[PDB]
Amino acid sequence: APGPRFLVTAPGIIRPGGNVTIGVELLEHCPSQVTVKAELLKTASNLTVSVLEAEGVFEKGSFKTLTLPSLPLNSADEIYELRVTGRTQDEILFSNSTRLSFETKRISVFIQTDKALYKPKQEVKFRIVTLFSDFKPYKTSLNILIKDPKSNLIQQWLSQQSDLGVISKTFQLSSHPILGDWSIQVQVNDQTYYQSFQVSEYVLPKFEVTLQTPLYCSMNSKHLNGTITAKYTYGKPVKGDVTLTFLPLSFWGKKKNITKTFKINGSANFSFNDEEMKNVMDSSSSPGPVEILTTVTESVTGISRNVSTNVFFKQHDYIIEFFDYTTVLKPSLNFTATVKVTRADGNQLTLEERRNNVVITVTQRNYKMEAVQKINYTVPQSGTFKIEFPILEDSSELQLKAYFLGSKSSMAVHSLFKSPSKTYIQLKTRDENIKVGSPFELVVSGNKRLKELSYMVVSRGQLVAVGKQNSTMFSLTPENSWTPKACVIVYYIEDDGEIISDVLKIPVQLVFKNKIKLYWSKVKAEPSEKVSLRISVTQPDSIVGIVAVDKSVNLMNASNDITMENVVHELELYNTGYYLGMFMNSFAVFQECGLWVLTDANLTHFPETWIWLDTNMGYRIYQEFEVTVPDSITSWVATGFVISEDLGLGLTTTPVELQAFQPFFIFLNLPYSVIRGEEFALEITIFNYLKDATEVKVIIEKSDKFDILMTSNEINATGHQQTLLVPSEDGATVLFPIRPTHLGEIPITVTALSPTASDAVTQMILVKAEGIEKSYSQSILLDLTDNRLQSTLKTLSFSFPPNTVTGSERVQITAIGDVLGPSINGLASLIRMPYGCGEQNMINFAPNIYILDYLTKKKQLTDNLKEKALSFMRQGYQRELLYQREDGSFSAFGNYDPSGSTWLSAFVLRCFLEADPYIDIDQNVLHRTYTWLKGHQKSNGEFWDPGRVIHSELQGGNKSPVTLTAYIVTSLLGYRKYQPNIDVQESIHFLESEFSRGISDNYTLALITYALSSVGSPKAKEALNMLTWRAEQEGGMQFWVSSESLDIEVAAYALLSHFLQFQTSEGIPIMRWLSRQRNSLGGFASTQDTTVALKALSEFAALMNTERTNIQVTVTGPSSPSPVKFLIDTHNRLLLQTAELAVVQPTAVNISANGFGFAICQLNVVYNVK
Ligand SMILES: *[C@@H]1O[C@H](CO)[C@@H](O)[C@H](O)[C@H]1NC(C)=O
Ligand SMILES: *[C@@H]1O[C@H](CO)[C@@H](O)[C@H](O)[C@H]1NC(C)=O
Ligand SMILES: *[C@@H]1O[C@H](CO)[C@@H](O)[C@H](O)[C@H]1NC(C)=O
Ligand SMILES: *[C@@H]1O[C@H](CO)[C@@H](O)[C@H](O)[C@H]1NC(C)=O
Ligand SMILES: *[C@@H]1O[C@H](CO)[C@@H](O)[C@H](O)[C@H]1NC(C)=O
Repeated sequence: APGPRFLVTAPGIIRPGGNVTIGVELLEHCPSQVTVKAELLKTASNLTVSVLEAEGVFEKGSFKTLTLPSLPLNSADEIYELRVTGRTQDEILFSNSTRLSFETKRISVFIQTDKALYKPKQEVKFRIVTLFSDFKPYKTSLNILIKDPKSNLIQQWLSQQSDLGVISKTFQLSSHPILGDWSIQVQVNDQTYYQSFQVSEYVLPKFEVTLQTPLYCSMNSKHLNGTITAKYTYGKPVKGDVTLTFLPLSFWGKKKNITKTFKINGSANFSFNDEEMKNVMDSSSSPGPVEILTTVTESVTGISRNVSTNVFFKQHDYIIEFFDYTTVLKPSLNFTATVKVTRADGNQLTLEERRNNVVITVTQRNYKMEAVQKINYTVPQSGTFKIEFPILEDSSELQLKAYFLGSKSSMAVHSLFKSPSKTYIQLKTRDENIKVGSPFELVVSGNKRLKELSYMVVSRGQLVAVGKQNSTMFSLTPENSWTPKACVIVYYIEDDGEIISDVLKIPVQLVFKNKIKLYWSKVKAEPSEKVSLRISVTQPDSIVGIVAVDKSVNLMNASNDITMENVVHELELYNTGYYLGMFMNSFAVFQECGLWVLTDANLTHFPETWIWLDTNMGYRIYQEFEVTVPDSITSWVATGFVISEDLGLGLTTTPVELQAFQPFFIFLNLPYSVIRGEEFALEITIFNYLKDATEVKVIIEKSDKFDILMTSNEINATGHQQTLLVPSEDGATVLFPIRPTHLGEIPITVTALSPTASDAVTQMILVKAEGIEKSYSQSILLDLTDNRLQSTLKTLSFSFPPNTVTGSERVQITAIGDVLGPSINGLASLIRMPYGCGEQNMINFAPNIYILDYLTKKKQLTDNLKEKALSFMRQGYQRELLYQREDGSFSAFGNYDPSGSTWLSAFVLRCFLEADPYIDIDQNVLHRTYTWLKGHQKSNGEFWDPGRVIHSELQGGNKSPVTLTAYIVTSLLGYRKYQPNIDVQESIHFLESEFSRGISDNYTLALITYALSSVGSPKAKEALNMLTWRAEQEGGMQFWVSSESLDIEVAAYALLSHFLQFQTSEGIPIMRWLSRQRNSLGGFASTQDTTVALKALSEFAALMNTERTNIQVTVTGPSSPSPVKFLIDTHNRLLLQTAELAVVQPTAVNISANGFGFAICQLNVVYNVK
């Protein structure tokens, strides 16, 4: 019979480890039994590999799910197709297949470091937590890699085993590391997960400035008030001078500013009148934010501290906002929204304002006819109130306006979905907070009588629930799989085949069925007191990790710890954006969160860590741990997590606070580092919390490592002690001029004695040497790739200057197995379909082929990217063949242009010379290009370009004829593969004469050096010698100066010249520069330089492409009385192994490598000069 028969829905995505569940519904016109088969196909390269299959039989009137088996996590980005085929017992019913979008996120990985800021020579304690999508533990093998900001692999662990998902590890930082954002990269299966943590020095300011202003402001206010509070670290007020600069941020107009200079004693209040910010609307006209900067300078020290803030300006007396409104119009269905009105200064609204009515105007327009209605509305003390009104069925666009005492606001809805029957259904919820496991209600409202609704719940791009509801009222119980956001899609059919549906996107609060509770023995405890921390876990055989850290981590509001916010962020990262299709309303409401439907029904400050506990409980649901409160006096905060096999993950509901406090103590705001021989100020704050002011004697213990200048009251020891009076419930500061006289970690001990109580604190101070820092670096390549030799000895030496600061010398030696190449994904991003004109084609083509060559010579290929790039440059070769002329010339538009370009001809000639090993290139084309390029040869060997390059970045590359000649010969050098008879000796002599004349520009010199080095001219060695004399080497960083990018091209050509002359060891600093010109932006800027840089790197890889490495590097000599041994193999080839050597003048070492392959050894010397 005619009418609806079936409706099957599926999610549009595919996720490894995600269960592809499809929903099936058969309503009236189906047969008794229908067998639905779901198939997953991996069609790639015309290989329709059917991977996963499922089948299920369903009855009439049954709304059910068919679940495919989970895809394994080892899968990668492949073209995946889902086929659904519903059949009867004797005939087909439907069969269709579609594409599925691939999501790379399959599992959750948390990196939990104890803090986000680390000093040098501190211990980074971290935890790796691997979890399934459903938060069960995930046992797997993984690699951990800790790298410095310069991306040197400084530490690694390989093939670590996750015991119930938790891997607790430590990493000891060096004494003098590279300050910046260190990275922890965890490799699981084939995916990488990152976590950045910063390393820096304290550098404390002695006073801090806080600028209290209202965030929002209006012109009508007479007094725009604000406060500046400059306060010391110990609470004493600061006397000084403040300069206040008020500047509008209207950058279109002038940058005129208001300057106010006056004095401050701790705190000072300022007020602005209306005549000062008039110019803000005279410079430009709605008012935007304005920047207020305060510069506070102390009168006695002159230390200037600058603090900036932004203040928004509002054009109205009050500000009005709307929320809880549907973005799509639903006619004939009461519209509801919520309005909040608040004051311009941000203060609470007055009772007087509550008496005034808000005028709300609604305009429903059929965009023929329109209806404008007004409604009086009230406002509560909080200001939040709901507004409700019906929508006329003919409304096509709604405009809402709110007015209140001159304060205006407005909004509009233009989106509309067309129902031929004019039937709509609104889905709503009353629960403002939805949790997992707690049932929540749901409302459906409709202008017509409703049938038995069918509801389906989707989350994480997976259809997680289905069912049928007979009422217009129903409650649902969310589960863990529903989080973080859930689409509830309700629908029902009509007799004419119309399908009427509605969505509701609800956030779901997550609560774990596994629970952890921490209890302190005492809420308040004295320092150095034994305190028992009790942990309670719901289920035994659980692994727990507890972190107890200072409260300044919460003050930072940015940390690496496993908090509820981090889990929510991971869950929102699990989510994906919706996909656009064929735009029809009944399909669009389904596509709102990516559901693909088939049916017939459509016809017609520095923190410190205390506890890093990690315990694998065996049989106990609770345990106790006796710990010691540190001497630091603070409010420790403890949190933790539990992982169990059955329940999964559980988190502490709240942190637990232990206030380590005593009523009388000592504080030192010591600096991170001081310079020896300098008289620095030591401030000691004696804090007293007794009920009486106390006379306290502060004693500084004498030591040989440092001295105290001013004598003390006693004569037995000079500068030994002072005495002061500390007020009750207050801190008193005392000063001491201390001159260090020793390097390294000096102890400083301070003892406060009073009749009531006493205390003593000992601390470390890192005293460094004075002078100006200097660094020297020398690299050497030990090349045991050749099997003829098996040992290689080198000598690295350096002599310190006579004026070196004694004790400031540090000698490091590092060994590495390979240089740092670009990341594979970063280069893969540059692969693209070459389109546009000939120049755009070449721009989008050349990086692809050069990256392919570099990857081939590095042996890190992936088949899918290989075939993608092969198809891409095959199409690019065809497109360039379309742009090839009859004479072999090439141009952007081919024959449309009047004359081809010899420079572009040489570029494309080099391109096919590079492409010849990868595809078949017609040799007649190559000979045509060769003849056309030879036709431009003059008697003296110089060349000339008749063409013109449209693109400026290619046209702008040193248009002088010398570079043109160098480019054509450096393109023609590769024609020796097919035949070596290339007569360019006259051109080589011309270039030699030009070099003899002396060349000023760096890039011309680089191309010259490459040209004469390729042909083995005798002058090429000398040219390279005066090229590297022009190089600028400072601290193992070699590059070249620019005339005004060009630097990369000169560097790459110099590196290629170095390789061609077998001076491989000298190119290492240039290579490091090439390695440091990619980490800043991923790949390489532009496209002209990427080709030469990747060519140089590929040539380097090819020169020592041995796949096996077993090198042992022994460092001996006067600086190394013990032989320092490094082992380099295929596992730790990238590991920047390091060692420290003793100080001896001259500093010289033998480095003897034995084995097979190649290694790079670098000696670094850091010292200080006077
Ligand atoms: C997928 O389904 C299989 C069997 O139907 C089940 O064992 C597995 O737990 C499911 N996957 C998830 C993530 O729930
Ligand atoms: C699915 O395939 C069937 C069978 O060819 C066809 O009738 C139907 O129009 C297709 N639907 C879509 C959305 O491609
Ligand atoms: C507010 O409603 C009152 C009656 O409750 C009426 O006097 C007043 O005119 C309304 N305000 C406006 C602006 O129409
Ligand atoms: C719709 O809104 C109007 C105005 O607030 C109210 O009078 C009416 O009772 C509401 N009724 C429905 C159907 O929600
Ligand atoms: C290195 O080895 C050579 C081998 O003869 C030896 O003479 C020399 O003293 C060693 N040390 C240095 C610094 O060259």
